[PDB]
Amino acid sequence: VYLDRKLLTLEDKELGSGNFGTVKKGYYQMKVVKTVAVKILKNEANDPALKDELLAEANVMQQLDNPYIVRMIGICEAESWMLVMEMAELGPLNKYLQQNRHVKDKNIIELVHQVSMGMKYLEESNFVHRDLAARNVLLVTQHYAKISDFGLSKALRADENYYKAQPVKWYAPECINYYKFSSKSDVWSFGVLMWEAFSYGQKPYRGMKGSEVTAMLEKGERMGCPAGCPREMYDLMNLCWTYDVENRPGFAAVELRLRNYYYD
Ligand SMILES: NC(=O)c1cnc(N[C@@H]2CCCC[C@@H]2N)nc1Nc1cccc(-n2nccn2)c1
Repeated sequence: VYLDRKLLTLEDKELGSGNFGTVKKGYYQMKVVKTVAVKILKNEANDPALKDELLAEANVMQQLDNPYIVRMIGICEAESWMLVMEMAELGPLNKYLQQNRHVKDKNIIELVHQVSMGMKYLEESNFVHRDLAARNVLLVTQHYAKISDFGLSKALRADENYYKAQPVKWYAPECINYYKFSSKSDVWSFGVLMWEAFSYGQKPYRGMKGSEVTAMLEKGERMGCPAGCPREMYDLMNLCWTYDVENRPGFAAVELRLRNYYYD
């Protein structure tokens, strides 16, 4: 659970930042060092929401064990609170495609299929991600994607099929209208993730407010087919963007459709 700060090296130059604080690269001496990515809570982890958001992520990651989900090494309590994870060496999918416009359609299918296998496992484990987007898919290699950023993720109780709540562009209508998050709402987000990936990390619904996205979706309109996107992958996006939750496919159906297409 708890790691020795003296066994952790952090590089000065951040990989990036969020509201939570910074992401730093380093290594942890567990033998052989392990390259790590570290979320460091800003301001000595003063904010109890941040600490819960780290713990939440930490607690979710701890419970999850799957090749397409980022693994946690532990928590280090030093200059700040640090969530220490296995390093996804090539970084977030949206950034990598933005800077590598040459990646082939076939390579993108392989990666989004890997995401669908991680999500299928999440759905089987009755977890809802609630932040599934290209920025929260991390590349280990050019051909190995993992899902990360479980800060908003919820372990569903056995007596429930959705989380009722107290990134709208990635949210299904029932999330916006009824505050209901299910594996089916994650399928909708996976639709937007696919559009992002075939759009080489472009933002969805460019220049639109959330309320305008809601209005467009209510009129039955959908984002157009990305340049070079195979028709079968745009068909699957549109299937993920099924308005009616009951008729939207789950990740079992999504993973099977991506598997069959990819391996043929
Ligand atoms: N390797 C991990 O285990 C890891 C887990 N989670 C995250 N989460 C971050 C939060 C901030 C947005 C981006 C992402 N969703 N990043 C990770 N690594 C990583 C590796 C290279 C670059 C970056 N990077 N580039 C810009 C910012 N961060 C991150």
